[PDB]
Amino acid sequence: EPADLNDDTLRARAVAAARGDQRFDVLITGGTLVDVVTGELRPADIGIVGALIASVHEPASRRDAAQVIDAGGAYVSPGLIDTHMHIESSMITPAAYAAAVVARGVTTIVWDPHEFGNVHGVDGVRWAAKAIENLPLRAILLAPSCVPSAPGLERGGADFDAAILADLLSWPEIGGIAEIMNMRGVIERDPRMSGIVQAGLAAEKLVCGHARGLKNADLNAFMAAGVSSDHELVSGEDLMAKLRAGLTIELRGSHDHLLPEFVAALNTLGHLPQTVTLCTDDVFPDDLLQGGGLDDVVRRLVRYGLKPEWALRAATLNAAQRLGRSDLGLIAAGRRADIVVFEDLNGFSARHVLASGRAVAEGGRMLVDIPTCDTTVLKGSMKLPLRMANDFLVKSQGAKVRLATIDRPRFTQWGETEADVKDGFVVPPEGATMISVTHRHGMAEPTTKTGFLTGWGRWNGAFATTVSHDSHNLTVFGGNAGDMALAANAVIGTGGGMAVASEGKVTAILPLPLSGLVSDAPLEEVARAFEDLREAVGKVVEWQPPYLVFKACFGATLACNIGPHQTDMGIADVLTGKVMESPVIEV
Amino acid sequence: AEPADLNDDTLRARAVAAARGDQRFDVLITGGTLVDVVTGELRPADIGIVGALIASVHEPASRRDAAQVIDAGGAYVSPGLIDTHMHIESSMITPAAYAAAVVARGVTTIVWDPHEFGNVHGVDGVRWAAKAIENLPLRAILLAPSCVPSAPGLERGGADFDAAILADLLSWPEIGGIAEIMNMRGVIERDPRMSGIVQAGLAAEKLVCGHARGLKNADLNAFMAAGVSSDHELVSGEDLMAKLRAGLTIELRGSHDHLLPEFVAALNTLGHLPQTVTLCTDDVFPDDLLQGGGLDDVVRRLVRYGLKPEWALRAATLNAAQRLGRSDLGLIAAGRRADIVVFEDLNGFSARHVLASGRAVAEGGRMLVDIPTCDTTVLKGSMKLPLRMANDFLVKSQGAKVRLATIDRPRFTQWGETEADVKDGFVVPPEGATMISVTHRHGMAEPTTKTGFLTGWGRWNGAFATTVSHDSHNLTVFGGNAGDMALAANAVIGTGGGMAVASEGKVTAILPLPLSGLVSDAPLEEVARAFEDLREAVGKVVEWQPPYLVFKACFGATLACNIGPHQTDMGIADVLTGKVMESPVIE
Ligand SMILES: [Mn+2]
Ligand SMILES: [Mn+2]
Ligand SMILES: [Mn+2]
Ligand SMILES: [Mn+2]
Ligand SMILES: [Mn+2]
Ligand SMILES: [Mn+2]
Repeated sequence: EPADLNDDTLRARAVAAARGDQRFDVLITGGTLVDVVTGELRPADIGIVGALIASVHEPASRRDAAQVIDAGGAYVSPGLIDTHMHIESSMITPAAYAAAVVARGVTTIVWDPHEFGNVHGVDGVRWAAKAIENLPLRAILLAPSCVPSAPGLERGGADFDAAILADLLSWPEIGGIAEIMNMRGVIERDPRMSGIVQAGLAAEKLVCGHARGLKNADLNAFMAAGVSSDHELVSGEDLMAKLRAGLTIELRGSHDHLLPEFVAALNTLGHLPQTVTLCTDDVFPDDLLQGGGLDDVVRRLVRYGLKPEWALRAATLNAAQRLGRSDLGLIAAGRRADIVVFEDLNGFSARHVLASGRAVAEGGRMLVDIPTCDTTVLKGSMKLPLRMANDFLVKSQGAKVRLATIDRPRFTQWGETEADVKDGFVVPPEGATMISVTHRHGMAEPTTKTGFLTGWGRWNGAFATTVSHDSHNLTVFGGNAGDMALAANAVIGTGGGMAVASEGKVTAILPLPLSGLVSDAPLEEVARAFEDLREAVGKVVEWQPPYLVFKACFGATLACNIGPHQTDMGIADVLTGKVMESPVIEV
Repeated sequence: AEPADLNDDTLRARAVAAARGDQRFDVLITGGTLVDVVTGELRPADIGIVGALIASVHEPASRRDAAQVIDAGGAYVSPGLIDTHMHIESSMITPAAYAAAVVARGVTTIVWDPHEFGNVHGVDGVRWAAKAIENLPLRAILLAPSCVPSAPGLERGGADFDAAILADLLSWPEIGGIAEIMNMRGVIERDPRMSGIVQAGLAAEKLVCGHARGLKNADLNAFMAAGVSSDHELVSGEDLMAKLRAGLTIELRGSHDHLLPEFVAALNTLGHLPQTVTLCTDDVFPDDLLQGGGLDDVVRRLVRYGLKPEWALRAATLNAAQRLGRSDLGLIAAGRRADIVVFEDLNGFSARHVLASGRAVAEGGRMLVDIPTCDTTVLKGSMKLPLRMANDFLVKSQGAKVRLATIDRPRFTQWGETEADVKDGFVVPPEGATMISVTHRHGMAEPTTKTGFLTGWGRWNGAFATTVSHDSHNLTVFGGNAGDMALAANAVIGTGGGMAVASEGKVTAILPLPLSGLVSDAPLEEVARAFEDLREAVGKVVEWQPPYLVFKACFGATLACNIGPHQTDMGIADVLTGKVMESPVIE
């Protein structure tokens, strides 16, 4: 690709059909074309020969095709393109991800496999490549750039230097470097991050960014280095600033409450900037099943008042432009027939989906087989023995200690509190929730490291997860050691996943036997298990939106973020490079 | 070597350090209102530049930090202009002199199809083009001439390009794709030669640029199914709308002043600037270049006719950079190339400053740097034929009376027939008829002057000889008498090529074009001034009737690929039948 489009026999045939001398393979008839260049909705029929669109012409003027697809009463769009996403967050395999989003009209994704990368390293990125190769969904890979996210502060399953990055950039499956979240290293010209960027520039592929909270001087410096896109948009003003700065915007639907501000900001401008694309970022399996993938970013934007023509152009032509793929994103003679027929421009229900000229879905149902990929290398990734309640408690000598605390959910700061000591162990003080992290990849000693969170409500029980961005070590939150050991051991035994315990019983398990990140069960089952897990965790603790929510359970160990975080090494501070081994300050 | 030149480690470290505030900029542009071509806003900003890079776009007056400060106070800051389809040869001057004119007006990149030198000298001509642009402050991306000669077997130029030659040209790093394919029919009909040429463009993965004059509907679909992806030949506002709907890159040209109203209306009515619209000059005479002059004048005229400055500049910068796959161009943003023009306002587009790759190249309409010239040797000596005589211009026949074929009407050529007396040994030019005599002048054939009889060209009390005659450029002479035709013809032969007027036994004006017969090595001032006088002298010989019976018609009468009869160096050509009439005498 796109040399498959350029075959002489296929071109002669596409041209002869366009001419009216040969029939199409496929005619899409009676539809209204979403013309993503002019923004018009206009009747046209579509003539397709093999993987090419051969003609865009007057309704009902041709009737000669091997196959006719009825778009009467409906709308014809280029298939949708997601510019930034992670299959792993949906908790299923790439084949199951494909069956879900292709039936919804998604024909191209840009997949940063950094979760698999942190677990299995380069073999992770290889599995991802293998797994996409014969899907009806095109998947362009990005090379994970920050593994682990904070070198020297945490240990995942892998470590990627400038050389590993250059080697991944050499792969034809890899379309650039995946979101660079070590912003300081780029801006301050740290050797490792700078070597990675330089590799990205030397390969002449995309260098994708994570620019959360970057403003003014810092952003100019992030872009001067070569970082050229961002999805970490925190507000309508942030969007405008980032547009003005000249970044390609990867507009995500994963923070839904921000979509109305994005819409108001763009409507105030009066035109959709050609640098705006859409992406899903990280979609949970229940939201994937019920809402959708990239199609739901289109649907939600429109729901919030963005013209369906702007939503679609962002999801098609602008994204193809970003990707340098002038075969994609546009229903035009000479382009690839990745096409979706939508019942209307509010529900975006896909009546038909073609990928490279072949009908692959109808009415929400796959019409073709999706090849699976052997998952063996992903199994057996929990490499630690079962935990003891005492794994969760902190040893100390005296009878009263000063304790460092990790203060506030999400916007973390150093705290301090007091605690009694009994039986050689510290006594979980009032207002504190334990966070315990254990290296589970076998690259380090499996020693449970426990910290004391503050501002996380009162936990009556525990939650264990093997999804824990980005090191994905075994991570347990709890109100008492006993329930933390039940939850931990349940996910160890299933080979990874999530579990809730309360009052000496395990109340919910979601098995994620692949890498501790995903499951091979069908989406419907993973979705339902996830809702039940959310139900069960809800009985353990009262959420206080926003910030003190369930999702915060997967981000507490993300060591590259500002402020203290508990990791599998201790409490980490990226600003100093200091890992605190024990939380006991004194006594 | 671009854009790897931007990617050097020590340059990027310095750009990053400067953006951060730890090191100074090499250049600051201060006080200006930035034209943000992404957002469509005119918004105050200052610009910081390191080496070839824009290192920073920041709050006005926040940095004073620079090796040189360039003042934009009271003015507008824009990306340098990009011209997506043009021919230096039309302006009758060298690429160095063209560079001097347009650089000083803020045009920093041109896309040049050198098919005039190509038809005259073949590959050596394309080769001389690449050499001459090498170290100009003007970037020029070359396109490979696609149609040489324009209509094989109907005319003879100085060269013949098949698919193998195209494939060779396409491997040059200087070549950005295939130049305007004007043999539309050979593409639509899958002619073997045209098809191999296109297939060679698809195989190189470079641009395939079109000429799609009068193509509609099925024929337009076929031309694009072949892979042709841009056009500049827009015949109306509705043709503009239909080519935009069809998904072509538009090369919106100013070479046809009278359509601009239609184009502006169709775009204003649409209500946004589609991102596929770019601007081009196509063919600019030296007087228009000098008074006008280049891609700046296309912005300037569109604005004056009612296009928003913001759209005109977007088309001139970002949209072209996207078409060209050059994400270092077309936008003032940190991490892109510092090609920048500062405009006094958005009505005059007067260029206060111009920078190229971070270097101030022009100020106040004057060049600040040396423009290197190129050895013109290969272009000399291109008139390969003996002097003409009266008799070269008369048609030898046998009877007393004769049925004569005529070429009726200028521009919209159509077959005619008239009666003519034969005085002595030659046809006597019938009343209302003007001679067109064309002689092969490249030495690929005998220099036999081939004579036809035009109708609808006024009455000629004299002759005009030209060695510029699209696209084969043979010696082309128009006139009412043979002695005046001889003299005009021999004048331009004697100078090595050019244009001359003769009337009543006297040459009234001569413009030498000793370089290929197409251009001169004299300053633009002189060429422009000679060209005006030449126009004045020809006005004395025949009375024009706009449009159509105009002086420019004299340079398009032999273009054989156009529908309708045309005198060529071989006889009367007709691309509809594939036939050459060697004598105008039917009977
Ligand atoms: Mn991110
Ligand atoms: Mn992400
Ligand atoms: Mn992650
Ligand atoms: Mn043309
Ligand atoms: Mn042209
Ligand atoms: Mn020409």
